[PDB]
Amino acid sequence: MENLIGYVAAFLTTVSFLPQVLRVVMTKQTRDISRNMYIMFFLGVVLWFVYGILRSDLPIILANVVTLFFVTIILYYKLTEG
Amino acid sequence: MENLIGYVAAFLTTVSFLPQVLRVVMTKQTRDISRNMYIMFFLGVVLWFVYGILRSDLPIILANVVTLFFVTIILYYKLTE
Ligand SMILES: CCCCCCCC/C=C/CCCCCCCC(=O)OC[C@H](O)CO
Ligand SMILES: CCCCCCCC/C=C/CCCCCCCC(=O)OC[C@H](O)CO
Ligand SMILES: CCCCCCCC/C=C/CCCCCCCC(=O)OC[C@H](O)CO
Ligand SMILES: CCCCCCCC/C=C/CCCCCCCC(=O)OC[C@H](O)CO
Repeated sequence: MENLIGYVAAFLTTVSFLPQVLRVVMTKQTRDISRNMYIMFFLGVVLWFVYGILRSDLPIILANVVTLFFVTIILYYKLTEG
Repeated sequence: MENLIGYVAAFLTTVSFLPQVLRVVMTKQTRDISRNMYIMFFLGVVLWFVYGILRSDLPIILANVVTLFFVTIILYYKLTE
């Protein structure tokens, strides 16, 4: 049950960026998105990923590796003339 | 060091929403922000909060209670456009 809530919470925050990734490319707008947010966020999951390794905490390990991918795509789009 | 990394990682992702909160209210624009994202993200941090309790994992407990506040503000603004 500990594990169930971890992987569902992990799924939730991770796949939450997908509607955001989609919105960016379909609407071609990043204007309202904060650069400072995703930048600050990008370093966080990296430190979260390391924390999870040192913690042997898998739901946060899995969550942060996939979230990094999602966040890097939104970050990329925002960084290029947005 | 685990804890050092726990609380900085916590600070980074949590305090990351503040630049977004400010941007929202100062520009008065939320068009590009995804509602499905923040709705989905909101349920997540709550579920992370319980997970953090069950883990006795303090940085993940603290991080998610503070983000919950931040995420609720961006969500309100997004919901009221
Ligand atoms: C006050 C007249 C300008 C004064 C000049 C000094 C800067 C003062 C703050 C303005 C934005 C500076 C950005 C740093 C503050 C973060 C809030 C933010 O929205 O940053 C936007 C960022 O580019 C995400 O896209
Ligand atoms: C790849 C697209 C080609 C075909 C398009 C037809 C189906 C798309 C439906 C429109 C959005 C409906 C919401 C469902 C999509 C979830 C992600 C999304 O961006 O929704 C925006 C939401 O209203 C704010 O967050
Ligand atoms: C210590 C426990 C913290 C846990 C967190 C509970 C999360 C559930 C709701 C969050 C309330 C957020 C309150 C935000 C207050 C400002 C809301 C705001 O955005 O006001 C906009 C204004 O009204 C536009 O006209
Ligand atoms: C820790 C416990 C502390 C408890 C204190 C927490 C206070 C948070 C209050 C906000 C709830 C109301 C927020 C509802 C968001 C806006 C809803 C609304 O305006 O609907 C817009 C509609 O969706 C347009 O289409």
